[PDB]
Amino acid sequence: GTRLRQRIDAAVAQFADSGLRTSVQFVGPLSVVDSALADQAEAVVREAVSNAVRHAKASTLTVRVKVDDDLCIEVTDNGRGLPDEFTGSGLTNLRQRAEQAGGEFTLASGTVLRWSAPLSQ
Ligand SMILES: [Zn+2]
Ligand SMILES: [Zn+2]
Repeated sequence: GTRLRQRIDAAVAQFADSGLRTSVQFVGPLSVVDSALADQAEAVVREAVSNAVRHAKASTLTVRVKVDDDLCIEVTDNGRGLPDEFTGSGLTNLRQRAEQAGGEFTLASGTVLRWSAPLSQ
């Protein structure tokens, strides 16, 4: 197997700033995701979490990985006041991986990062 769930947990544990509260949620049959897509999911979470910094107030960073019609990752950051957060080279990385996977990516503003890709049929 891909150990996708364990790898998402490890990515959050390694890269989440200790000043941020985190929540990690999984929904759906993670075991159906193939190796290439699991690698993308891990890299997306690593990149998104490593770019999250401390805000003036206490903040929460939520990571949701869902397998439904597709694979979709939603990283929500309720922190405010940092318009340059998430706008670095990591954004190029996330967009590049979405194109690599034939999927899509959205940055919306707290701030929500959504990365999705189709599952192979
Ligand atoms: Zn933040
Ligand atoms: Zn989905």
